[PDB]
Amino acid sequence: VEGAVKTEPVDLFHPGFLNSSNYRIPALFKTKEGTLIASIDARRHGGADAPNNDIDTAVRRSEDGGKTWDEGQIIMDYPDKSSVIDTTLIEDDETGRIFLLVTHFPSKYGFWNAGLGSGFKNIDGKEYLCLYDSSGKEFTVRENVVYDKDSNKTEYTTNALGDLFRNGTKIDNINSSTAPLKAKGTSYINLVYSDDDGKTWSEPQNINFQVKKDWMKFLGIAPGRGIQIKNGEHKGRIVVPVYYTNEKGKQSSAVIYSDDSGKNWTIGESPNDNRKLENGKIINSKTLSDDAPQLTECQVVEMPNGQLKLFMRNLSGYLNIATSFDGGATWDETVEKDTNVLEPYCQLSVINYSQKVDGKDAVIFSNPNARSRSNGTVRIGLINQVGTYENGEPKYEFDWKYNKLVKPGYYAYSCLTELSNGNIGLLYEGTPSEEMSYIEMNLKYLES
Ligand SMILES: CC(=O)N[C@H]1[C@H]([C@H](O)[C@H](O)COC(C)=O)O[C@@](O)(C(=O)O)C[C@@H]1O
Ligand code: NA
Ligand code: NA
Repeated sequence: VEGAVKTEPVDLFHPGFLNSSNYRIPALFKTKEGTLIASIDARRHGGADAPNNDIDTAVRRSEDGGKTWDEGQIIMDYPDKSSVIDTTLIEDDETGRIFLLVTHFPSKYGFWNAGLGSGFKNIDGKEYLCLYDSSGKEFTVRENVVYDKDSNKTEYTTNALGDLFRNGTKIDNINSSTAPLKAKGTSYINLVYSDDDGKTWSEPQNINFQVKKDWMKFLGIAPGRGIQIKNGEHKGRIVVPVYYTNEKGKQSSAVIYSDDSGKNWTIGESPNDNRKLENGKIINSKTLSDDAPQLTECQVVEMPNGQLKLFMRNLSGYLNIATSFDGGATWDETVEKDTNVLEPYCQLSVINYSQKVDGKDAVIFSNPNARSRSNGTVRIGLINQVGTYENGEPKYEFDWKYNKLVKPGYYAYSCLTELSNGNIGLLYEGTPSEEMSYIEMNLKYLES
């Protein structure tokens, strides 16, 4: 229709960009200053997930609303097939700090062979990263100084990137397949930040000790973006979606969150904790032993009164949605299935929209509208209150009033952002692992 805007797709990442053969897992965020930040997995040896790869994090910035992009940069690189995989972007608007979080594996590990727990150990009241030598002997890193199992200082020290130094000389890296001392083989949540709108980034912070429990096997970023809560008693809280597996390997969604500008983090309950399944059964993410109720990758959006809605990848064939009245710490016992929104077991994206649509508050949603990874569709969901819960909190439902096909053919992971002009930017997996595509869409297009 006249006035509609749907730009010709541009390959924001692609074979050869930054000398990476492959790319996957898009993330896209407009900062408060108005810059677009796009992060991606730079997969160096094919499209495969960890451990069968060597994956780095890359970033591109646009300062003119997505029309042109900078030459990019690798911001996280571990050696020897130690991977960083699945990034997520959020900003603290009060301090102007941008956060990027990612899952990290030592060489040879990934979601299915991850060992149990955080890989940290408590000594006299402080968590310390554990290291292991060839014979199984366990060490701790105390302010980057390696102590043996008798709290004897050794000759070894580390840095944030895991380099291992013997008397101040680098010999290896605790994440490699060859280091004399290796970190525990498991998932780690890593955090970097930018104070200059994304131009430069800090070294990775290993926050596993605050968010990974003893009984979790894998705990990883649910890729895409986070939020900072805008209304109510938890305003200012930074919410980052995650998901984890238990001993039996079953997956459950959650968010980690910080109320002190990213300094400390906690993990909330999963919507699977005390979940009431359809016919009344009560399960828990800790004990979950069946595949059916699994909740995995997810993204979160805020309702007008500050209530949280977690959109979750799952195994029912349809979108699943959890609700939290307490800023992400727990969820209502009922997980809703929207049979208006197919979910073929793939990552999805959902963001708040800043302006009313047809007089209603709205969200924007992206995913493959099929039983396969195809038929990529952006939707406008209008929020309606439909009564209240027993506890008197409002009950919110979505009306998927506008549904627009934007990518025929292959469509997998995606990430949305609202643009300074009020339009919608989208970075999506239009190929399985090569070209990653960026387009801009106005609501006139989406409503057509
Ligand atoms: C492997 C990983 O850390 N992330 C990958 C994730 C994951 O393997 C999938 O969610 C299943 O997780 C679990 C714990 O069973 O899913 C993808 O493999 C996919 O596109 O299906 C891409 C993504 O990078
Ligand atoms: Na690397
Ligand atoms: Na560390």
